[PDB]
Amino acid sequence: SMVRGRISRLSVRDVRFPTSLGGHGADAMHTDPDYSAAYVVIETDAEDGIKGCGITFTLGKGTEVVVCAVNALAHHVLNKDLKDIVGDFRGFYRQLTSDGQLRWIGPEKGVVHLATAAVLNAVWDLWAKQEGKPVWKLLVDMDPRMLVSCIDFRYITDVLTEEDALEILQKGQIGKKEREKQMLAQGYPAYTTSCAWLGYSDDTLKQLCAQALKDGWTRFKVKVGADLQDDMRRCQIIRDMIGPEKTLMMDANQRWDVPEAVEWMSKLAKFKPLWIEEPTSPDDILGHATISKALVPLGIGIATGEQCHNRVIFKQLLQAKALQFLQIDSCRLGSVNENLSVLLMAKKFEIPVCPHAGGVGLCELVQHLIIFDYISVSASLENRVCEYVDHLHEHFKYPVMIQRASYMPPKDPGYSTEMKEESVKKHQYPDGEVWKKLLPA
Amino acid sequence: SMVRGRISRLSVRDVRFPTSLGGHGADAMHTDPDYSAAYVVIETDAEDGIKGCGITFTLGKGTEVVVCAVNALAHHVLNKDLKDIVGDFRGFYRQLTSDGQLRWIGPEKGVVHLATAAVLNAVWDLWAKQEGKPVWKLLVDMDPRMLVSCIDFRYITDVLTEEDALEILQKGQIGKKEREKQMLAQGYPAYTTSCAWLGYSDDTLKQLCAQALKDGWTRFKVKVGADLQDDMRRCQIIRDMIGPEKTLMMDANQRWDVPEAVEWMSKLAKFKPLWIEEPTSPDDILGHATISKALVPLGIGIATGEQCHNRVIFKQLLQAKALQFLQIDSCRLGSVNENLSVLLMAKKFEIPVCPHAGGVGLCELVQHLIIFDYISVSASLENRVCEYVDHLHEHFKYPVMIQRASYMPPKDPGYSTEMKEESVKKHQYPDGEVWKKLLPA
Ligand SMILES: [Mg+2]
Ligand SMILES: [Mg+2]
Ligand SMILES: [Mg+2]
Ligand SMILES: [Mg+2]
Repeated sequence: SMVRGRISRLSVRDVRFPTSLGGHGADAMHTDPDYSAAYVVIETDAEDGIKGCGITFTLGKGTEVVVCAVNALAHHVLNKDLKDIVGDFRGFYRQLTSDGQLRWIGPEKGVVHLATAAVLNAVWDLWAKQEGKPVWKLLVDMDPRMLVSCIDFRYITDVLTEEDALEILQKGQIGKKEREKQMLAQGYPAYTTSCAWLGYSDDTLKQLCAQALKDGWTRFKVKVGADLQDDMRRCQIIRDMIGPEKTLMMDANQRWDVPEAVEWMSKLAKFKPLWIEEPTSPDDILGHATISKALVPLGIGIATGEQCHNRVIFKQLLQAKALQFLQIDSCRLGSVNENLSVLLMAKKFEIPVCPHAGGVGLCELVQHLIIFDYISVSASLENRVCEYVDHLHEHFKYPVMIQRASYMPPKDPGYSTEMKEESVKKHQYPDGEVWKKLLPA
Repeated sequence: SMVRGRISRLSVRDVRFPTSLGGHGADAMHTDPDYSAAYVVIETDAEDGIKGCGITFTLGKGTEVVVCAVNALAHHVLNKDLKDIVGDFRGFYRQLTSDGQLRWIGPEKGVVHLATAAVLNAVWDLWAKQEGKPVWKLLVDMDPRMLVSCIDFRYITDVLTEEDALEILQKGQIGKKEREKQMLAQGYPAYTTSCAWLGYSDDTLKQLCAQALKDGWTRFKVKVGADLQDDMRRCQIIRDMIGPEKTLMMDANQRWDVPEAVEWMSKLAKFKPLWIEEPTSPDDILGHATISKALVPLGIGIATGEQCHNRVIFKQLLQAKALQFLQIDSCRLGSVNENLSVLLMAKKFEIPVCPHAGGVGLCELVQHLIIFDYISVSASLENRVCEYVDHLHEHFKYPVMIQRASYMPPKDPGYSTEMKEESVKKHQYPDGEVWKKLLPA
């Protein structure tokens, strides 16, 4: 190991992009988001210029609450040797997520968990950079006992023990060189959400579809759930542009009650969607299973997970057979540590993982987790695909590289969390240039 | 209606009590809590001197994060006519809990929901005071159609429609005068948690038991789950002091994994506990059902709910038959509005409600909800009891009145949320007298 240094400084800033003024990103539930992030930077006393950068994604308002919670957690990482953190990553994870007082404001959900993901993302970035490897490669090269030492198994040993996790990782060693070669040569298959958004005229939507088809996209998501006639109008346009052999996914962003989701989907089934994403509340495990049993006979699978708050919810979704596609999120769960536990549970249950992405930097982070999944955990692309959105990559130092609608594996050390300091400063809320122009004093 | 005024001001303060230095309040999970609250005060332009006071309870660190989230929600209540809020309480509830951007930092869980409960508590206090009635009486006297108009049924219409809620409330009209007379004459039955805490010597625990027995207590809770031998030592002392005919409840505060909870409880079953509270994660619905099926044959019921984040979790706990006793919390759920939806679901499923209380002012608030439950919803005391803890009532203007281990119904207008301004100022964190002495600058 090349790990060194004591964590000496932490900064956290409220960064907001005015995407609600751009006209893209509206869904049936979040009709006016301003893609934002709590951006964390940690420094060591190593004098090597290597910094750990971390993010968590928000929709604008509430980013200041996340920043507050990052400040509440900061004393746990400050003045700690990085060797001591990475040497007992499970222990450090438990101190952040089960703090005897702070856990009351979660536990492991909402603001406090988003803040925990931002801090832990900065530590994974720092560790991967000191090791001179992208996070996906750090994970791929990790000894299975070392990897399981980073994971907290509390509340999931009833479906996945440490021993079960080791067995999946040992099996994942077989053909790992061939799978890493495959990833470097062709990338991780993606779908586009760039034609999905609510509010587009017919002409606008036809233009976005034509451009995506021309650019090589063959898998498409569409937002639904506010207005059935509008959903039929937009699904008709997309399905006519893309043809019957191309993949169409629908996303209701939690709009419906359980019987309502079945009824609405019975009317949209003519568009032959591969899946219906978030048909109801992200907490309703039994609800997702009820909708899944009703719709799998129509040939429609259920997808959920982007707002699923922790591994206990994912465990029950797998236990209840509530979903056909499990959608991890790099910044909703407890960073790499908790995402690893969910990848391992999904393989244990033989359920495909289709990551959520988009927002501010979710593509940049989550691509590492799913490349690692392919090489070392599931060893398959069957029924698996990574979301992609064409937003805000110009603000990242290491933006995602898409080739033939595929994620090319990041080459640089780190978790691709690092933002351009000029971008951070212009978009800092409330005093950055952009917000002084949009909300003048 | 006597409702008037435009909400003109809102204040929120971080109030913390140093209960970790007192030696009481430790459990197996939260070993050093400082009972605290985000204290909200709203004023109107009515010039009647009536203010709405609200709280949400925390364990100390993280109260400043809740205060931040109250500030994020404040613009929704400021400059609003109280008539417009109480006239469409469902609509106002949806704007606070499904704000198109703020809901991303929950939704309806963690910090953002605790903050929502604090704001909504201040509005219920204000409304009940302008009507010159304690909240329990405001609810009892409310027309059933008016009461259901205060409740958001999203994600629960599959188990409880508006029509189903109306049917339960219409039935609850029968014998309501007789039940209100019963409440005023004898109060709501309570149990004490004052002998429950971890860290007590044998002598100390025997002294607390003897004093509680002398004071008339006959129902006792005990904390368990950190150390089996310590649990056997303390359960033996309590069971020997109180005898076999008195009620003993155990509370593991989420310590265990599912198989571990069954094994640990098989060893404590000799103490004949009525229930085991929070045996595992407050999110694990399927887990609570697994433990319930294993333990109900030993004569031990499962209780949970104090950290259950919203009505969707309670709905699934009822659907899965995961619990024998449902524990509502006045400040974890979305204030009176969401607690009403959970009381109505528990009656629909014929499951007894045993409120959680203690902390800072939870006794003062939750007593209104359970008195209302008895008079207008469940119409029974069978298998039902309210928690009581002897902490911090001297800091409330309207402290709970206990007579013969029973909650005597509050007589004064409001939700009993109002704190003594001298108490708030001395305990304000970080600049109140107490915190300047404990954490000098
Ligand atoms: Mg989605
Ligand atoms: Mg894969
Ligand atoms: Mg409890
Ligand atoms: Mg009752």
